[PDB]
Amino acid sequence: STTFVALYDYESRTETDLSFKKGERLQIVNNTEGDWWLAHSLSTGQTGYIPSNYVAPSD
Repeated sequence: STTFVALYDYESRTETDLSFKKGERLQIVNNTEGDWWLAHSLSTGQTGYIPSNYVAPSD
């Protein structure tokens, strides 16, 4: 998948991570490895790393 949906809320704690709400839909073009994936929110237009285990496919 390249589009995902958040299963839980996440509040950012640093400079590089993205805040999002449950049900928020995210574009994630590179999601092969790592605990953190670069995500672009299709709602807010905000972009940042998100925890790989907080999302499910949505495309």
